[PDB]
Amino acid sequence: PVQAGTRTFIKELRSRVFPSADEIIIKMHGSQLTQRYLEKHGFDVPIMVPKLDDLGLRLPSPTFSVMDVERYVGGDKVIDVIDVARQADSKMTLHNYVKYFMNPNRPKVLNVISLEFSDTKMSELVEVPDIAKKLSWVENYWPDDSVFPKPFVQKYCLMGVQDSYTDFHIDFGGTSVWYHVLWGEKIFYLIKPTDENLARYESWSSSVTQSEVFFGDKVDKCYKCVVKQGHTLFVPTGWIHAVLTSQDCMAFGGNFLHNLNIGMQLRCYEMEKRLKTPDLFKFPFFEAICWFVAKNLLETLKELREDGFQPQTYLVQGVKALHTALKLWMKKELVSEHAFEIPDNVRPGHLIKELSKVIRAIEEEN
Ligand SMILES: O=C(O)CNC(=O)C(=O)O
Ligand code: NI
Ligand code: NI
Repeated sequence: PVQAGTRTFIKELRSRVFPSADEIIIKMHGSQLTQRYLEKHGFDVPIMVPKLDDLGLRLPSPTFSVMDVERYVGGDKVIDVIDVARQADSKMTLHNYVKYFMNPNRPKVLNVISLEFSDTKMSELVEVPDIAKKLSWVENYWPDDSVFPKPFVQKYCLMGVQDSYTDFHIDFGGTSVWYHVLWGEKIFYLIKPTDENLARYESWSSSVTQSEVFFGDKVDKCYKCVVKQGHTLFVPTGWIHAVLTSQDCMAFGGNFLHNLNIGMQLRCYEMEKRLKTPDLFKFPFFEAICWFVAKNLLETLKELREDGFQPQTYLVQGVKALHTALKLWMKKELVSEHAFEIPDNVRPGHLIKELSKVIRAIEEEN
């Protein structure tokens, strides 16, 4: 029984044979990565942007140390730290981690992956990729007057010691994510969200042997993507991945939902509920933003229909799927747990109806 995170587990991982991520990912320049481009070719595979040129991505120089983070964030903040060899969550002060990080004699491999600093002084030092901000649901549809607290999952600071490892998972709410390495190196292990892979993943996630079974072996292809310093990786909706901090590293990233793969996003959300995921508490109002998106997407469809235009295939697919989700959450036998998530400014039953006829119409007049 070789368990995840251990020294033995890392020896194998570091010497295994993985098809190169180069087989599925698209490398491009910051300027080519546009909303327009993605609406044409879609966002179905990871995108690597080697140079931060034209991304709109701004951040401290490659010399920003873990020490500078203690200053700008406040060594007092209690952050979640992972005990890699045990694959268990812990809690430390940002001050203690930095003490532990800069200490040559590291007794345990500890990793920090959830430090969201948008509500801190260091926030001013980072501007996220324009494409993320452009596609982001929170950026485009979150009201300035909701009772719900706006979700802040756009700026995370990642720090890890060599050999820290994160097992296979799907980001909360099936969010896409942008990831930039400041210094050091991270190695991603990517798995395509095919119907077969999702099934196995959920099964692997609910099996007791999960920690002793490398999920990479359970699928046809597990791609290795090395993210070196200065590079920016963009992972799309539903992608199953694991990460290995190959060397002391500091990176930045953020998650975001969008209209390109709503179906997949909803699928992942439903799965996270079936598994009871602790990460799904970062996007606690996923259902709320979904109601907001449904209202905007309805307006757009109304506009195209009343003028004789046909919506792009993906938009109809996404709305059709969003309709199914909303209708599900409204079921008498389930609404008791979804009711509070419905926005004050929306009429649930009516919105779902308008959605049904606008979709039916598109189905008929086509
Ligand atoms: O820790 C890492 O290197 C990568 N982490 C993640 O992808 C995550 O937390 O969702
Ligand atoms: Ni992740
Ligand atoms: Ni978003």
